[PDB]
Amino acid sequence: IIGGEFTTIENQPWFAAIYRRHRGGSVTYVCGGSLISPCWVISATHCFIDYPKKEDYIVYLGRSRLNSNTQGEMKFEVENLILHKDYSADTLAHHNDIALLKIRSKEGRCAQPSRTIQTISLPSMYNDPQFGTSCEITGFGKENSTDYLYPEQLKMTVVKLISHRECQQPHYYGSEVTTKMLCAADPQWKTDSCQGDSGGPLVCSLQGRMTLTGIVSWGRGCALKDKPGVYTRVSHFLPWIRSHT
Ligand SMILES: N=C(N)NC(=O)c1nc(Cl)c(N)nc1N
Repeated sequence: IIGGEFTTIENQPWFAAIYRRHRGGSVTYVCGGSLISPCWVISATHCFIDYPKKEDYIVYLGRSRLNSNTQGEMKFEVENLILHKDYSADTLAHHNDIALLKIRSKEGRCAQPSRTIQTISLPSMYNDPQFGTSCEITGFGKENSTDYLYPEQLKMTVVKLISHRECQQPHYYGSEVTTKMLCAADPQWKTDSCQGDSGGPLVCSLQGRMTLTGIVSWGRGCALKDKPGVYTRVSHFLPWIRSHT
């Protein structure tokens, strides 16, 4: 997250930190995710497409820091890694960038709700917030394009939803963005999601209710003028989400 502020997991209880195990014992951060139900985490397919091995992933819930433990956090293995069949990636754009991760603890149990661990509501069929609506994003992603390391503390920022028409302009993304995607950015181009924030949530207060409106998917650079963040439109994937869960 470029700009924005440091926050704690208590403020983003549905946030899931996904790591990959390596040979030797070195674990590295992969992407963000969201707890949609006690046993299910939703993320982006591009995060796992190159290494589809469920055994190599570790999902953390209730975690505020990247490389240190947080009181009340819970560790989970991945029981089932469901990637979208029609996933494809063009020059910039990622299509059908959505993934489901069925989680289970060592004891075979799912997530147990607490002050630092909660689920987020999915949207209604084709019912998104009107454009111009403010939404928040969270992640352990880069703070600047020039950084090679990720921030140690979780961050968040607020961005505004941009209409499909505006995002399809020539100077923006043109015909690369589709109706299955959502654009969002800071009107002043100061804050934005970046590398590392992928798979994380785009949360919008819809009709007095926190709703998972999008999943961080792609963008040209980070916080660049006329280059909004692009998110997977959760409302258009409800049939797919329900059929696999
Ligand atoms: N402007 C944005 N919102 N950009 C990104 O979200 C993003 N950028 C880069 Cl450079 C990347 N590797 N992954 C991303 N998800």
